[PDB]
Amino acid sequence: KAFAKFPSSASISPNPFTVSIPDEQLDDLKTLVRLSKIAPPTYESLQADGRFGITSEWLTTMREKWLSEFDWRPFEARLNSFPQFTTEIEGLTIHFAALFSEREDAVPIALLHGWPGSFVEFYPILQLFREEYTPETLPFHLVVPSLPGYTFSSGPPLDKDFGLMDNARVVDQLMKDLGFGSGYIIQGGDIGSFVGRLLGVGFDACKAVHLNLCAMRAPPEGPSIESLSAAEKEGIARMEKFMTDGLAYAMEHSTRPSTIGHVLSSSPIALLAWIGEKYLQWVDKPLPSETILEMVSLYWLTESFPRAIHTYRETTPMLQKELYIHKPFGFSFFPKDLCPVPRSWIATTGNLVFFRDHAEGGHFAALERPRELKTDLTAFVEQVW
Amino acid sequence: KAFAKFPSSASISPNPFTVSIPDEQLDDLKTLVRLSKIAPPTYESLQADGRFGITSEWLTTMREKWLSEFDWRPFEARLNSFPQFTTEIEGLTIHFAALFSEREDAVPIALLHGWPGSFVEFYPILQLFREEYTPETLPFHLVVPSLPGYTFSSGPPLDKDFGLMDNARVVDQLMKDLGFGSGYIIQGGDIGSFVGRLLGVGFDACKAVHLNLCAMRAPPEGPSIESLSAAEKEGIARMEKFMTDGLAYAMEHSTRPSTIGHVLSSSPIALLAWIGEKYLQWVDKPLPSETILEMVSLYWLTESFPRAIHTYRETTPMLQKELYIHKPFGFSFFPKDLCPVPRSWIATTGNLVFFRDHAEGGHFAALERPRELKTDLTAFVEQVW
Repeated sequence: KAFAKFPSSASISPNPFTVSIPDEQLDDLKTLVRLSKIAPPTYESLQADGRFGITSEWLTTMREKWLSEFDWRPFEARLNSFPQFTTEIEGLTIHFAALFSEREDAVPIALLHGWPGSFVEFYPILQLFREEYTPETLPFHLVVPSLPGYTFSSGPPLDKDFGLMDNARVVDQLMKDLGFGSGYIIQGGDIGSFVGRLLGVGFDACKAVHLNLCAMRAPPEGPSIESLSAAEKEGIARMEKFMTDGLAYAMEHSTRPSTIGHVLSSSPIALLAWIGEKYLQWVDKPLPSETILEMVSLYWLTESFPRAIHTYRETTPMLQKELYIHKPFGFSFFPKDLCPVPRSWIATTGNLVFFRDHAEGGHFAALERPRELKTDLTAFVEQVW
Repeated sequence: KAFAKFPSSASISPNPFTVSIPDEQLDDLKTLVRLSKIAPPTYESLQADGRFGITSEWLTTMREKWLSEFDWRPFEARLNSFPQFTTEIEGLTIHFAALFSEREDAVPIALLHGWPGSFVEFYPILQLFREEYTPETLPFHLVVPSLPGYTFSSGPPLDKDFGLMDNARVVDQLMKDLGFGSGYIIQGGDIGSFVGRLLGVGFDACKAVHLNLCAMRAPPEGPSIESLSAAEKEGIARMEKFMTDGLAYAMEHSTRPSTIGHVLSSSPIALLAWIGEKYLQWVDKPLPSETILEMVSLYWLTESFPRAIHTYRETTPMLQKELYIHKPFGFSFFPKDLCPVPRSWIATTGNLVFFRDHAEGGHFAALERPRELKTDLTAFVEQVW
């Protein structure tokens, strides 16, 4: 119950949430993993560098671990180690984890995840704050919502389209319900960075934004590639490779969400192969295999995939004009992220007053480099709030 | 045994082939279809027009038919109704169906399938020839090979890359082995049209080529879009939509063949959803549901998918120069095919001496309009041989 008390200005009632997956669901997951088949070996699946996707060796090993080493209960207990709640917004059940401070002057911050992530991606950071502060000394209110369509949050709606602006509207309303209408800051990566930009652009309660992803093309009337250094050019090269050789998954999410939704819902191995590839290719240092199995099992048990990809038709079909962030804007650069563009480019998309360049780390910053992201966010808030 | 005798000039021995899937394999297929799960309904899967891919209604209905109405034996008997053989080429087992004439002057023709097709796509055409001729009067030798990686043909190799040129080399060698080194003609659609073009371009034994697909962009120094009619422009519009909204599947096949190969090998429902979408969207008039189930079951039982997509990295990463077809070139235009470009454009890619424009029909011409494709091919051969 420590860090679980709602701010005095919150207008909603606390509805504590606990993850409790029935044994039957875990048994059926195991059964389906066991019955699932693996593709026959091919030239492509035998390439150790995995330039064609996951290897047969990796998938075979993971399937075996999922059946003999994997245990959901310990992970579930970990999920339940932090305060969690649910509240209804526009008919949707919105789940969120949080660490609330008892300090009246604490700065409200919403940490937004992306795909194939979830609220759990921020647990390592919440853990650091919990180890370093007490409810009476915590400088911030940390809210980690599950975006519509992800894990324990329901939706999106079945009778109407839902996009990035709708996601932004839900996040802003949640913060207002928790009593942060006078102001809050947003931290976002992946899809959360798209939502975060929209919040910084059109929602007044959002006072500042810190992102670790700025997907963009060469600026209009700004710095050209020829004005960039060797290191910055290597980054642009990596971005071009991602946009040409690494975006197929996104194009399928965007153009045929119904088909891929059904494909990945049919077998847990299908889901593991598709999402696992990203947990393997988007990081700097390899993640523990059990971490990947936990994340995939979480998506499977909550039927997240088919509901979460609705935003791809908008992120994967301006930044200097209509979507320019006029409010204090901060950025944390990790070299192995998907689109490592230079500071000069990011600076054209908003009032960039804070920039931190890191030597290591990939796409899942909160998971890979929690100390660095936490440290960066703290410095940003202290500077602009 | 009618139409099964090899030409007198064949250098290889006939190895009759028969399809015989063990009951156990059929039982496991049924079991996996039953245990497979379907995605929860979403806004996207409830769209009747299916602009986002297959609908929940369709997949649910097909799964039910697969379990209660589908019977493999009758289809298998149909597969075995025509002469089939296997032969080894470069270490690969190459399967092929055929109707051999007893006439010494019969024109050798190889009919090449594509993805998600197979040799069976040409059975309706072989059926028409068998009903209209006897071995003594058949004017052509009709060879329908299974390209490397498809159904009963093995490969591609596990220790080296394999591409379109390799496929062309195998087809040319097969025809030579059957004794057609003095000359043969090729008919091709989909991937078969890419292989067919390469055969017309660099293999001397190939005397002429007839295609029903000519994937291309606006010609270099040739006819512009402004020089096209209203009908032709509508065709170009359909091609642009396919290239922008309908190519995601190909981009995944091209960039991450290992991942998607494993994804679709995990469950028969995953395979049905992915391939079924194409059998639904690429045709003019809807195909019988049982036909789709038969084709998908064939791919499943032969583990075709992961092995067949190797060519996408080359078809989905010139036509006026290096790949220009100097030999007699013919084309059959079906309005609902994937890339319906105008005759003026196709004419820039080869010595086009034959063109047939049809009012109806889609991508699977051999399946959809067998009478038309057969007659077009016959007219072409008579004109250029």
